[PDB]
Amino acid sequence: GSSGSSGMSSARFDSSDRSAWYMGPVSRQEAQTRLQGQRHGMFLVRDSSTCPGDYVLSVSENSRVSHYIINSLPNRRFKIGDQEFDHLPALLEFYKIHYLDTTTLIEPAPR
Repeated sequence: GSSGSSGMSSARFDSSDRSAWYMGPVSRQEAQTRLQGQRHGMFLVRDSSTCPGDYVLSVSENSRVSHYIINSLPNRRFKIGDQEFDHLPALLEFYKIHYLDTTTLIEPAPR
């Protein structure tokens, strides 16, 4: 049971839930089709390819997929662009209110 709920918060997703946002096994070609045309706000984090270890936060905005690369800091931290946080699930929660470029993080793409 306990299926369904309401609230006055556009952003309603678990940041500490990789199985909710982390797509791990996902390539750009895919991630794109998942955030291509999708409602503005959709996002997801998959294993980066260009660089080993790094990640890529694919977001949906401007009728495109805003790929927000997440640099891997040596201090066990992540640096997304020109900002830094405690970890992956520590930056997405801080963006739930802040607008990256023209929008904010609403909810992670569907499985």
